[PDB]
Amino acid sequence: QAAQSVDQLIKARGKVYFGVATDQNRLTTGKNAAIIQANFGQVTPENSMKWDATEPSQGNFNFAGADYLVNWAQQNGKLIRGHTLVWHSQLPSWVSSITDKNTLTNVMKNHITTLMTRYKGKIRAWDVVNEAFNEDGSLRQTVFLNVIGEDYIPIAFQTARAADPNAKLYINDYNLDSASYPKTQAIVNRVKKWRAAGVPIDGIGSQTHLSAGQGASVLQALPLLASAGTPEVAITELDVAGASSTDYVNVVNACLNVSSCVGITVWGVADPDSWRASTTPLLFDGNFNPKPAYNAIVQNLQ
Repeated sequence: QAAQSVDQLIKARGKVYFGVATDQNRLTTGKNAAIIQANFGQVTPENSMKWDATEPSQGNFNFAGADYLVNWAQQNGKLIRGHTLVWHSQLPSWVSSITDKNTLTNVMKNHITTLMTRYKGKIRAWDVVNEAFNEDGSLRQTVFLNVIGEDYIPIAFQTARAADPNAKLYINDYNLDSASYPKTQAIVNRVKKWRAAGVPIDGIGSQTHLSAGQGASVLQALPLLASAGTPEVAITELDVAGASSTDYVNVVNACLNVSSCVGITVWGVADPDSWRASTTPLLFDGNFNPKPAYNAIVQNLQ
């Protein structure tokens, strides 16, 4: 654990949390648990709440990993973001073989309702729809789009709102890091249109998987995301190739500058456990010691 908590420091600046992705396999090995206890205020399950983990066979739900994380977080005073309900990746083949609109709609609604009702009142925010946009800003042609149509997004959010009215409902995506990117403009426009039609979208999540030197762009992109008029925005899956302090401090300052930015989640604790470990992109090194970027964030927040 680092001595100074970035979560406590960001809360002193008026934000809700600084958190991390984790799961049972992390929490039960190494120094992960102690680091999360001391330094972070929020957890996102890295894998245990995805469709493949939770409903591997239709109607045959598996909550073992998800329950472990929720209970651990509650015991340890950490906020939870649920991740993720509707996504084309980590989707079992029984779902993607369905070609009937009514069948898939009911499957999707049942998946949403079952997961959200189990944890009702315990989960601050859910990523309801993940990675719904192509890079040109059109909607990604996933099984949900192809079989249900564009209404799948409204249906997913309406169903989620009914299941747990206390949760903040997010749409989450990546490559929203530059204000001039086609995808960034498109998500803003479509979220404005959906909200004007009554769809309950409370948040835009920006994954923020950055390359070295790209942090500066977030200073301009995040205010543009906030212009869509959702109550919240968040940085949901931050990591930065090379872990330069300059990039990490820029992302934190972007969130500080945008009132509706509630917090930041970094996508893991220690470099070797990252999905792109070879780029050493996280705040703790392979020996579980804080990196200079951690200390730079602390100093920026003080």
